[PDB]
Order: sequence, then C-alpha cells, then structure tokens
Amino acid sequence: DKKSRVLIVGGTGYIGKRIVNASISLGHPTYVLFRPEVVSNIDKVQMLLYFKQLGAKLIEASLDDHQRLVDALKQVDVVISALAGGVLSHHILEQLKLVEAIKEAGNIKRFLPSEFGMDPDIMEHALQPGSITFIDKRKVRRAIEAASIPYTYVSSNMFAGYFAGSLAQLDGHMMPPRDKVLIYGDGNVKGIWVDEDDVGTYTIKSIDDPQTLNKTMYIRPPMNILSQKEVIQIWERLSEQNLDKIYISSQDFLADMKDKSYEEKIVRCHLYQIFFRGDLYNFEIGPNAIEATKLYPEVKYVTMDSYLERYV
Amino acid sequence: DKKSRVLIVGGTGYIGKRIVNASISLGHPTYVLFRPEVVSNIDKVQMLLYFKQLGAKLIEASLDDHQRLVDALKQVDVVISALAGGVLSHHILEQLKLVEAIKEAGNIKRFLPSEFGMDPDIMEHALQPGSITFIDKRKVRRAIEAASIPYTYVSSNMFAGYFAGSLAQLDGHMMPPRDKVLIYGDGNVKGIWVDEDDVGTYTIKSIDDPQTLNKTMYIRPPMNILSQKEVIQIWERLSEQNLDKIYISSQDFLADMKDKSYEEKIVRCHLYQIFFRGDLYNFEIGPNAIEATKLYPEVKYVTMDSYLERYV
Repeated sequence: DKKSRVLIVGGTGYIGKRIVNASISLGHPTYVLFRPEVVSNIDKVQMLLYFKQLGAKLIEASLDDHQRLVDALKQVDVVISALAGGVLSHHILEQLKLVEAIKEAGNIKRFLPSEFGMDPDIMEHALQPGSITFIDKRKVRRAIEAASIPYTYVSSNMFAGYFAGSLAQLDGHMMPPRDKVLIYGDGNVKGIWVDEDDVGTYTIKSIDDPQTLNKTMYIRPPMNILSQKEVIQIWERLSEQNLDKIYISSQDFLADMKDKSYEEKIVRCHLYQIFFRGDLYNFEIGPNAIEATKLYPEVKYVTMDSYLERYV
Repeated sequence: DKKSRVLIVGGTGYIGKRIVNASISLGHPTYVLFRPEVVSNIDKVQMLLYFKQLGAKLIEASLDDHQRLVDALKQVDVVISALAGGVLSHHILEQLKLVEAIKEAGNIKRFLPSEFGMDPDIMEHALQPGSITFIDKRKVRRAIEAASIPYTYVSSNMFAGYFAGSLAQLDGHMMPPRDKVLIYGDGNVKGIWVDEDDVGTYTIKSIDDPQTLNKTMYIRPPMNILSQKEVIQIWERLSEQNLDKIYISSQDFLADMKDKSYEEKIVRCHLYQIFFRGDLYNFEIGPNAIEATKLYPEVKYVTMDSYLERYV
C-alpha cells in the first residue's frame, strides 16, 4: 500500500527481522543498516542477502560514524531501531548516537526506539538486576523527547515464541514441556502474548499515523490477554494432555534468584514483574498512549490457540 | 594506621587484595566482606582463606542484602571499597546500595570508595565512552556527601604493573615487549605510575588522620612522574636493550579506537587521555586537598626503576 522510507537498524535480530519483512510486505522501501559482524556471521549475512533479494537496500554503516549515519538518515523518513542483545545494556545505549544523528538531520518524521516489551516509564518499580533494561531504554526515551524527535513507543509485551513456547519455564527450553509445569503463584494474573509477525505488522502501520505521534503504542490484542495457567490450558486442550502442576511464590524465590547471578536473575524479575506484580495489564492506557489493535482493526492477530496449534 | 576496624568491600580484586595486606600490616582488625565469589572462584576463595589465615575475619554478604550489610558494618568503623571490573562498572553503582547502609547503620567514621585511579571530579571532559566510569563514580561521591557520610577519596593514578609492566601497550600482553612498541603521540606526556602495594599503604595510613577527612588524597610520587618514552627508556636503555619505536597520532587513532567493542573503547578513552590530554598531571592539585608522598614521609615508595627490574 504505502511509500515511506524506512531504515531498520538492529534488523538482523529476533524481532527486527519481523519488522523488516513487515516493511517490505506492507509497501515500504526498506533499507537495513547493518554493522560490521559479517565477520564469521554467515547467518546474519545470508539473511541480509535474503532481505536484499526481496528488495531491501543495505547500508554498510556503523553507529560510530556520525557523518555517514546522518548521510544515511537524510535518505529516509522513518527510522526504526530494533537494536538488542545480551544484558540489554551494551547495545540499547548505542541508540543515543542514533538520537544525536537524528537531531542533527531534520527530515525524520518518526523514530521508533528499541522497545518491544514491558514499557520502561510505566513505573518499573522493579526488582533488580533486570531493572537496568528499563533504566537504559528510558535514557534513550528521555533524550528523544529532549531533542523533540517524532516518536512512537511500541510497547508490545510477550512474544509468544518466547513465553508460550516455553509456557514460561525457568529452564529456557523453547518448547512446551511434557509432565510438569512450574506456575507462578496462582497463575491468574493476566499477561499478553503476541506473535512476532503481529508485532512487526503493527509497527509498520504506526509508522506514518498522526495518531501514534509522540504516543506509546500498546499491543493488547483482546483475545490474548491471558493468564499463565490459561496458556497452559490451550496446550492442554491441544496436545490433549493434562500436566502436573506445581506452583511457586514471592519471598525466598526472590532471594534464591538474587543469589543465582546476572542474566539469570535478570530473566527472573521480569518474569516476576510479568506473572506476580502483573506489569503487562495492571494499568490504564488513557491520554499519552494508544492500542495497536483498536487502531488497525483490519489487521489479523494470531491467538495463542492458533500459535500453539503448531508447537504440537 | 593502628587498630580501627576496617571492613573491606571488593577485597579480592587487583587493588583490593593489596589494601587487605596493608590493613592487616598496619594493625587494623580487618573485616573482609565478600559476595558469593564462592559460587565461582577457587583462587578468590583461597585468597580469602589466606586473609583469614594472616589475621582477617570473613563476612559473606551480598550487596543486595541490606540486613546482612547494616549489621556487618556495625562491627567496624571504616569501610573501604575497591570494587573492581571495568566492564564491572555496575560495581561502582553497587556502592549506592552499600552507602544506603553505611548511613542506615551510622557508626562509620571514614568511608573511602572505589577510586584508585583518575579523579572523576576533574570534571571529566573525558571521551565517550571511558567517561562512563567517571559518571558512575561522581554519582557516588555526591551520594556520600549529601548523605553527610564522612570520607577520603584516594586518587592514585596508574597501577604500575598494569602500566609500566605493559609500557602502556595495547595488544594486552602484560609484560614489556622485547621487540616492538607504540608510543602515544610523541610520548612526552606525563603520568604518575604508583606501585600497587604503596597504593595500599598510603591508602591505609589515610583512614585515621584528621587531614584526610572529607578530602581527595592524591598519590603523586616524585621519582615516578614519568612519561611513556621515559618508562620505555628504563625498560630498554637501562634494563633490556632497544625497542623499535612507532608513534600513534591523536586523530584516526581516536578512529582506531572508534570501531572497537564497548569495553575496549573505554580503555582506549582512558589511555588516550593520560598520554594524550595529559590528565594525570595537567592540573592544579589543592589547596585543601592533599598528597600521600608528602604527607607520609616514612614510606619509601617503589620507583619505576625498581618495579621494572622485576620484569627482566
């Protein structure tokens, strides 16, 4: 359908590839800035080549070369950053350089940061260490608005192939497990679960909208505002097997976690903000925000029934 | 010096160990705080039991636990943080949790934080990203100060084994080269290179002395304000023989620094700021502030002549 010029930086990553094919399939002339890490990464490269035999343009650029970054950005309207990796620190704060490069140029009509999760300044009163992610992304958010860039913060919640795959288990397997399932407390506390393609499709549809201007865009697809136990229940209904439930709680689980060291207590206490303090649905949308599914009613969201209807 | 009970945070890191020996040697009931480094390291645990053996008393407690910390601290009178890692600069902003316990238990008569290098208050103008060291440590200093916690900030410059022992090279090899060497700029700019065990002494003679209360002690040894070409002469032109030399420029050598990884850009920004901008010695020290060597006559510091004849 539309002609806007998007630059995706971060686009060899996990949600980035979803954003990238969304651009191309919803009519955007897409450009993908990539780093140097063509160095031994055949995987990253063949995907770029894959992106390129679809019609994308590839920009060799690094983030440190400020003058090429501005050159590059002058060629496009929107810039989407899907820049993320490990500790969610070393690579989220690189985007500051990209804000500095956007301030300097003037032709960007919209900048969408490396969000795609919980929403950093919705309190995130959060248990440490993994409180850093929301700290980092705020520095980036507060610097965008300072320099009065046009933004849309795409707070999109849980990717289904990360939490409904695993069924949210502490072991990191990306498959729903036979026999047991650990539940967090009650497992009644509501969560939101979204197909990685519905997140890309909804961010390329925010892109040029007057309505998503300086507003936070929540994807809260009505059908997928589900508790932990109810996603376990779609598996049960699907695999045709009833698992053996255990359930677990706050206190020495949080000091356990606070002694199992970083990256392990970052994923825990995030998973503990999702299914205990309930930071996915425990709040208002109201005035400086919107919902992705209300706005684009025509878009097609996948339910956790249809998403799990392939994990088996 | 003499019988104040020191608690030592970061007591198994590079300079940390050094302050523990000194603590013990100078007659203080040494109390070594340690996280679960149990979890990980054999050599850290054997190091601790060495302290234990030598005279010290061990307190295992995280920085995440306020109960253990406040109470562990009520035993002592002086805390001394030497919280290491450069990648572990999260460990500077770890001392934020600790200060909120150093005040919450009162009692402490002199807290001196994880300093031991360049003075960050020398309103660092420091290059991005290495300034993002001085930021974290300027956050603590202000926290000690508003919180009306007493202090002594030890600024001690370059640890000799890490700078004289390297001849401040950049390939990483922690011994002085036999063949090739990179000289920064022209290599005439000044550094103060101190020995790690006098860092420890001069630190410990500073904790109960009415001149260091709430000031910055610098350690500027006279026989050790030298430049890189000058500690390189000492290496060859006295102790080895002769290095084929090469001069790197301020310019596209700041670009050399430009394409590397976040923790490499930092060391470079710190090098490329002692040897180039001159920051160890391009300033006016004083007039309420003090100097270790001058203040503590009795200690016969170790020269860069004596230190590198250990490398021969």
